[PDB]
Amino acid sequence: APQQINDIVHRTITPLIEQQKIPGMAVAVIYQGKPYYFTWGYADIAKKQPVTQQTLFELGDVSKTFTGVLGGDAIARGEIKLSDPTTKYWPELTAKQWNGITLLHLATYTAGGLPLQVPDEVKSSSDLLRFYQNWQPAWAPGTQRLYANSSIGLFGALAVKPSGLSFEQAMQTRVFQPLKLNHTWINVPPAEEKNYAWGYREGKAVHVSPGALDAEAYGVKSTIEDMARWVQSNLKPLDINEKTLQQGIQLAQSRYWQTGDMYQGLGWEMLDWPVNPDSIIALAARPVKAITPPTPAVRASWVHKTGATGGFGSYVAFIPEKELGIVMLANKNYPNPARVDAAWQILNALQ
Repeated sequence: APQQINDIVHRTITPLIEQQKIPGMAVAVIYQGKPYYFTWGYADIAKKQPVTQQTLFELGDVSKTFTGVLGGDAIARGEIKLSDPTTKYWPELTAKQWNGITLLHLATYTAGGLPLQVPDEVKSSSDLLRFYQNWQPAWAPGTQRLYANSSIGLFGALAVKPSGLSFEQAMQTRVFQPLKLNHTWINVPPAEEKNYAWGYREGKAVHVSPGALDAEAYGVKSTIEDMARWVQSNLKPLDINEKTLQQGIQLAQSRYWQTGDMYQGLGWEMLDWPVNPDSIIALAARPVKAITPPTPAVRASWVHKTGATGGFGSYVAFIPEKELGIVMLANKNYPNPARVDAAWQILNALQ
């Protein structure tokens, strides 16, 4: 890579790895549209397997960007509308609190306080219906944002119903395959296990466990090369040939709600660029202001998403107007501020 990129990346990431005791890390910088890769350490400490450009990391919450784009593609296909009531796609959801809750509210965490986590005891389709029927909102819809897997997770499940495909099949056929993300998985096949890094939590090797709506909210695994391709696709959607997918990417970067200096998209979150770091813990309820109608994707934006699983920490950020982006994948869930600080240091140096 150009020495400037080599230097800012190494001078920023080496210290990060040391301070946070990260076992293994991969980084991709997209500069002027081209990807540059960097890897350090171990994918599997016990078996002494190094992190490579083919290593699979759990993306955690970054998976929501794929869910938001798949939803956008379904909107573009005319299969669903964000203005539709949740009950149009799940008629069995008869409890009264659901009146007025639309797919937009599920997708943007504004339904009225759906919880962060779907309880472990909820597994079957019947258990899930019971959970949502029993949930009591704290607030009216479209008034406060509370980040939640049970919210965008339900959005993903309902968004694919008209397609007649399972969520995984829809994601594979409509998003992964068209974009050539051939080493991106919701379920890691046996043939690919050799490349699946272990996550580390309190020194123990761990992988994410199965859970309801996991694929939709936090279950994608990918390589640094495929993630760089995902960032390229989101930086320049017009280069995408599939019409509804190009549109869906654009819809996911639209600004639907504002809380402070941040705007909520479908999966993606955005701030106006230029932006400094301090503007960029268990439950944070914030009032939201509707952007009526949503602002189409703004090129001069810091678009990003952080993600974690018990043993992994991920971060993705890009600035469309500058054709610049970064992906940071690690097999330890370390503090979010440290991720954002490093990403900003690298991208700010590059322009």
